[PDB]
Amino acid sequence: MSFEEVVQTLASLATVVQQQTIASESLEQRITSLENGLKPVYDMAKTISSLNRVCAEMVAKYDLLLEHHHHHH
Amino acid sequence: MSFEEVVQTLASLATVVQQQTIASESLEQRITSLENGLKPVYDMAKTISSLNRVCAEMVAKYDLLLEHH
Amino acid sequence: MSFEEVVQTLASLATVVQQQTIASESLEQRITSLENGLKPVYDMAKTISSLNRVCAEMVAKYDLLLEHHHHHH
Amino acid sequence: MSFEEVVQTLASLATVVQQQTIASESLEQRITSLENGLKPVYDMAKTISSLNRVCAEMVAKYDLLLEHHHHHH
Amino acid sequence: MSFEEVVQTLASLATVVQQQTIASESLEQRITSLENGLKPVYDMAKTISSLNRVCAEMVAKYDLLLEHHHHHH
Amino acid sequence: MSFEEVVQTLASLATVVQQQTIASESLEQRITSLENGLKPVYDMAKTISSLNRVCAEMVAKYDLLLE
Repeated sequence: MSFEEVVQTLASLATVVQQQTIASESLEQRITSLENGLKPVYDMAKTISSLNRVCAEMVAKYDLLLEHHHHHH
Repeated sequence: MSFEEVVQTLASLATVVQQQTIASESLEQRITSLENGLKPVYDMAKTISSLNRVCAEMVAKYDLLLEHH
Repeated sequence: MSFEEVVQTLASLATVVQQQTIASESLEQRITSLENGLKPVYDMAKTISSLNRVCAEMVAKYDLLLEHHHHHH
Repeated sequence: MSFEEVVQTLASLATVVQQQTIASESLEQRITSLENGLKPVYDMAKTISSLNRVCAEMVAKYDLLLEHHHHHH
Repeated sequence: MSFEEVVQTLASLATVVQQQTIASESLEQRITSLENGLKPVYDMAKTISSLNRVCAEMVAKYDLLLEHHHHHH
Repeated sequence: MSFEEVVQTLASLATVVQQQTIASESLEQRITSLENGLKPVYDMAKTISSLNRVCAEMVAKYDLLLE
């Protein structure tokens, strides 16, 4: 290798390593964003329990008809 | 108040009573069909206890893994 | 078995039969109304069965999220 | 027809008419029960409104993922 | 550039590159974790759409019960 | 560091940099794939507006029929 090629190559490598850094950080931003977007979905449990209680309440309104069904079917 | 009139009234009244039997039987069958339509009510009601169970299990798991850990 | 007896009993029956026509028209109106009214009621019970299935589906899918939190946190 | 056969007839019609009154009262009880069974379902509005709130709460958990979607595609 | 300046730049470039590797391995791990976590999250979004349709169906069926009330009461 | 060691180091780093460009295109595509998965979420969210409205209309109608 000539000293010229060592210099050109080292200069071309630095321009790439520079671009990789900018690309990384940007990627890291999108990753963090997605991670953070996921977090609130862990608290779905409470809303699912509310859905269950709504379901149970809807069913309960049919108690009298269900009793009629038990006697006539 | 003629005997003739009483006989004719009885026969006419008999027809009317038969007409009422027919009409009443149709009303019965209409109510029966309405009662037959309670089936989805029964099928609906049958699903709630299983749902209450899987939800209770979810709540426990959420409690253990997220409320504390 | 007197003629006055036959006539009075026939007049009695006549009015009872007339009464029943009236009672039957009333039940017929009430049945028509129930046919109209119970149609959406029964239809809704079908939608409530769907709601219950969708709720259980939510629960099972959210369970996978819980397994992820257990497995990755 | 004879006077004998009138009492025969008149008596026989009273049994049918009597029987019809019983069948009709039995039917009236079934109608009443179905009418009473329908009533509680009128109150489903409040519960459907609760379901709507649940739906909106569930959607709201995805606000941050949805923000990410907006900025990226 | 002199020879001593080429070695300055090289040892300086190696340190960002060795850092970048460690950073990218960490980013890789975080994306892998997201790939697992977002599976049930996206899946639940589909169930929530179903839920929303079910709610709209409940409202439309119940509307007919409200129409029944309006006409018969 | 001799001239030879500077050359060997350069080629050593050139290889490491090559593998990092490759890995970054990979990590880029995985993220982009996850992001495309946000459509079902966008689709879910666009429906809530209509749903609130028809429910509000139902509630109002119910209240009117009570009054």
